[PDB]
Amino acid sequence: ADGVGNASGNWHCDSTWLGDRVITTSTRTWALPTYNNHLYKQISSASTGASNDNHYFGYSTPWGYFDFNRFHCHFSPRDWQRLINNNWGFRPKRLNFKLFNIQVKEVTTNDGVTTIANNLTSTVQVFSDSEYQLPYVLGSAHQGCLPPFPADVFMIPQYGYLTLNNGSQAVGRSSFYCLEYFPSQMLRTGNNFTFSYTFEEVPFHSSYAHSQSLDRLMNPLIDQYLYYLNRTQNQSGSAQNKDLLFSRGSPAGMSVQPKNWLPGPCYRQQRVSKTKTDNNNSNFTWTGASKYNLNGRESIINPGTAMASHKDDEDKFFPMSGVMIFGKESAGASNTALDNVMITDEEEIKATNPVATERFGTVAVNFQSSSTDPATGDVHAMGALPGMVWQDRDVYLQGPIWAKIPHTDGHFHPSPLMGGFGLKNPPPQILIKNTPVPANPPAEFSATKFASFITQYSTGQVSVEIEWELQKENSKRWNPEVQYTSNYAKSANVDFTVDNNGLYTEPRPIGTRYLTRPL
Amino acid sequence: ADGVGNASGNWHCDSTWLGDRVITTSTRTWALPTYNNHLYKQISSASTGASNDNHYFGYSTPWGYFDFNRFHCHFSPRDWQRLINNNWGFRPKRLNFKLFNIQV
Amino acid sequence: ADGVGNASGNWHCDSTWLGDRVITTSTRTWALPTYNNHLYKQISSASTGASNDNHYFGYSTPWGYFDFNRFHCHFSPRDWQRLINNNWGFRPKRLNFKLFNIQV
Amino acid sequence: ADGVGNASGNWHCDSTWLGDRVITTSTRTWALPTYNNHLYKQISSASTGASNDNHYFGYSTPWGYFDFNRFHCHFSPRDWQRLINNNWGFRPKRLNFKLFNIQVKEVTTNDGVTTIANNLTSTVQVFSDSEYQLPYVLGSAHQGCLPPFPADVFMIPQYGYLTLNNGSQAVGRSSFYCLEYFPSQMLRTGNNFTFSYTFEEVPFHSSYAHSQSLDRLMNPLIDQYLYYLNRTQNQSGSAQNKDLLFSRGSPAGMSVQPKNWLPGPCYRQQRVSKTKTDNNNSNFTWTGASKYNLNGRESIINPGTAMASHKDDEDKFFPMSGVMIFGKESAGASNTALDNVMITDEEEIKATNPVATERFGTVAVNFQSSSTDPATGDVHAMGALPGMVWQDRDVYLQGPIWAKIPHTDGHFHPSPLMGGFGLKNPPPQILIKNTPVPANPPAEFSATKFASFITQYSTGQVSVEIEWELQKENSKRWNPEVQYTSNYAKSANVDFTVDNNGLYTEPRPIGTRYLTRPL
Repeated sequence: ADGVGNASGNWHCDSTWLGDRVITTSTRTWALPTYNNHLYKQISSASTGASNDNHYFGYSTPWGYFDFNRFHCHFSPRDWQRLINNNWGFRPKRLNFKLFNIQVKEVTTNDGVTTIANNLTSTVQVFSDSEYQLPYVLGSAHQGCLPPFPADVFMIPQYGYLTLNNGSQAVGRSSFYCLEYFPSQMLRTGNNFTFSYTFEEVPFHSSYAHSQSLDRLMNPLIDQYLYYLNRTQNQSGSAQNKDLLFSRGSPAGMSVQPKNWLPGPCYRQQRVSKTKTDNNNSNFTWTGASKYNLNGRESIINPGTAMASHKDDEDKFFPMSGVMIFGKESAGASNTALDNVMITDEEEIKATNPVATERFGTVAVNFQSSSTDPATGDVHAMGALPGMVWQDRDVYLQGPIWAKIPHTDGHFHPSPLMGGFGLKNPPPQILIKNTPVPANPPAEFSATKFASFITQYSTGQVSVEIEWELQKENSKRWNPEVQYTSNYAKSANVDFTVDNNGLYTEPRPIGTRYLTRPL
Repeated sequence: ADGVGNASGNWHCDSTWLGDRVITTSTRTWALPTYNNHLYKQISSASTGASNDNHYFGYSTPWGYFDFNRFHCHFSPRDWQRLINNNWGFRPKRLNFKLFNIQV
Repeated sequence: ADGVGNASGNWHCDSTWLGDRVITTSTRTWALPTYNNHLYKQISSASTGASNDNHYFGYSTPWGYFDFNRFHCHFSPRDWQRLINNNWGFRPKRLNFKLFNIQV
Repeated sequence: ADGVGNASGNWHCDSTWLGDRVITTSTRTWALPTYNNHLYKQISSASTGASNDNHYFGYSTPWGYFDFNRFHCHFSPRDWQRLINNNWGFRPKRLNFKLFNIQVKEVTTNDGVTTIANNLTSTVQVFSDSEYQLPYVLGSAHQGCLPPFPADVFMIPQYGYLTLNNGSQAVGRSSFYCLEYFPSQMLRTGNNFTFSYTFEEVPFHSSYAHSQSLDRLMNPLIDQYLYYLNRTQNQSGSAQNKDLLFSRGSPAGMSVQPKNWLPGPCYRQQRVSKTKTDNNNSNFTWTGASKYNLNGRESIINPGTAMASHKDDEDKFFPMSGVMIFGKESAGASNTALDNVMITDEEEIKATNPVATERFGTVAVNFQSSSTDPATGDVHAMGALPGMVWQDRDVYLQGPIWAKIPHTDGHFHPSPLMGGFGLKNPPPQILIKNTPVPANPPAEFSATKFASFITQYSTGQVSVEIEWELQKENSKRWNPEVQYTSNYAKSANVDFTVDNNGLYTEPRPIGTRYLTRPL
């Protein structure tokens, strides 16, 4: 508790590298409006003309929420470079969150003159949902996270959620949540808020590419002792006669050579070229999409199973729904051109992972015999097989960090498909609201609910501190690695900087996979 | 006692079920007008044309009062469901009341 | 060990709800015939005209066996209601089995 | 635990008078059949042609139950005489119950030859319902109690109960109870059963009559200092003129004299003569009955409010539904003659209690004036008024002892209307059943329930021990009391004895009220 004239916190944006730990700290200044005029609202797809696939039922809330779940909320571009060039992995360890220097301001409008003044006795309400009792809205990759650039002031997003829906209607099993029915701390201008959080144990994200591929793991100099069936008919000179001929795995035959392992799972997606003229002329984004069917309602699979974006020298192709796509600062919200988006490239994992736009392989579909020819078929979707190995999708400086693992009877490899760390108990949602301040009530009692309030909003600073654990690179590789680097040549701007108007931009996505490891 | 810039209380709305006890807590925000221009007034049914059965004599007061005496002031609908489906009875035991974050 | 005239056990059918535990107890009366005239028998699908999908080979035994593996062996309908309306989950913990009051 | 050849208990029938306590002990021999072929059955008034007032829904049970709730189960006639001649009151204190010397017998029938043999390995099941979790069937005055005469062997009655009914149907709120879903002790022929019980604190039953009446409590020699309005018109000689004249209460005026107390509550019932020729010619037992209306279903009030059976020298009249009526041993079940029943007489309580067949009194029904005459009306039913005093109904040697007070939000003077001690926690129901013994099962498994059992039944001895507390008579009365006595004159039989065929009979009801007390 502080008075009116004492600051309740200090600005801390820093990055500290010690041993196998790096600690990031970021401070931003925020602004919180009143949402929904202090009301909870039933929201629905009703009377929107929505397709069956787009129906929803839910509620909008008066509350806002803090979202720091993206990597540029924490690492600067230089810091991200230090991470990805020097480290085979990393994971989050613990978390510290602070709200301070609260200012609540009332807004008065007379004629066209808006006047803003301090309201020193008003409060804001803050609580974290530590027991995960609310619908968890983080991890859907929503905008409204802390800005990448520390000098930018950001608006706090409005909290809302969805429940079970049949069309645009609800079901008796649908849940409604009042956030005023949790406890929350109330803060005047001298108060501050804090809590800490510990990440559970998670695997290090793999920041590296394999320097080998699954099908190349053999000694190139040595034969095997295993035999395979090489030929079902002998050549002779006269005519082809049925025969059974066997060869042992040799270096000339690496493709037919027996192996211990299989590539990872595959769900095939449509291939689309970054050159317009190569693609079919039609709108196939929905009709040609890889989709799943849930309760008679289709949803595009995206980004889907972790798969290589393209094979060698096909770089102009990308999976239609299968890659993370970031917008530039010049991108519009809908139907923006290719030059305004940044399409990530998952190419590093083609060592262990199927290419996203190709079949997993071929299977025998029949019994051959002297009468009937052997037939095969393509496998476009392949589930887990014993012996499969795969890499998870890479993360990105502007991509998400964690997702909440759904609470369910069963999981298979619960790594979030957009990338990052799947968490049973993720960092909790932090909810904030301006406390309603009634206007002058009438002189005689009325039992009707107050609709009349003093217009106000709030602003302050927020700090997030995350400790990260690093996995060091042990390699015996003789030759130099690939590194992320900035271009040394001259240019009009510097990457990851403001322009002459003050606009901070991010030139490109930066993944984590540069250093290499044997497979 | 707090200053101008310090909150004097926190929002608490909760329901805790422990053993044979349930504890309800509810927080609301209120607004208090000035009543009667700070005056006490004799009030009556006089000159109302009231029937004999409706006559009254009394006073209106400048004061307001807090009334929490209804069950939905305390139990949410879900909480009320937990009570009535699982229990043969219940009674109130103790009470705690707080006013805070005053703004005039 | 008891004599001819002493009961070797008491009837216990009950359900006890304590905290996060519920303990079910069920007592039934059973009858055991002699099976197969005390013989083991090779049994097979042979000479049954069975389809290939229905073939089998095995043995029938003179023995009987106790099977309590169903939920109504334990929970009454009311008890099942208490479970499913109030609880997000449940699992079995430990088991106790008794045979008594044998009459041949 | 005993073997086959050892008795598990001894015969105890005794009465011990010590100080202010009397302890009764009674042993009887019982026989328990198999009921319902080991089945629970839904029972209903459906297809009985029942009137709406007689509909019911319920269940019959395989179990039997022990009922000792009558006074002759405990007191001999001589013991009852000692109680009622010497004591102003008494109440039950504690209870001891024992089952022992169990014999289970199997019955085999071939041709017309029934053969009975011991089954030494069979059991009976016994439990008391201590937590009152079953519908409490005691206290409805059912037959099947221990016989009055210790040498009589009695059959155990079958347990059954009713639940909510709409007509002959049930309601989703109706309860079904399986008695096998309680724990119970299983008893072979060497086993025995016991438990003890403590009565709660209850008032002494009042065994006495008042030697005064409410309206006679004044000093007959002395005037009052209070005045009453004696006359509203003066006599003069010429004509009656309006006047207000006041007199003070005197001994000549005891009826108009101010008093502190009122007689007890009244619900009037129809008067019927023990001489046929006096009564109206019609069947008025239902149409002229005092009845209550519960859920659109009528029930005769009986015996109803405690009231005097008749006034002075009207002894030939009795309340139609308002007295306890016992049958003689020669009585049939339905439409038996007056000579086969014994009608109790509640006459002793006319000191404080209204006569059952008369109005409670008169009330002013209007405003009198010079124009309109004062009018009154009769009060045939009067609820509790402040200042009322009353006596409860008397008990009887062959009448009931206790009833269970219904578990409800409210009560008014919860004394059972048939007489005796109202108990929140009465002596528990004691339930007994022969354990089913399957016959030979088939040689191949069937999942169908066994319908085939060895026919058997059981027999044994039961002991009940009750300690009673006595309230001694303190009277200063000079002249001799009324006492219960046997007639000294010769006769063909002795009262309360067996006849030459061995049939024990009870010549008459014996109440408790002989000694007197001032009011």
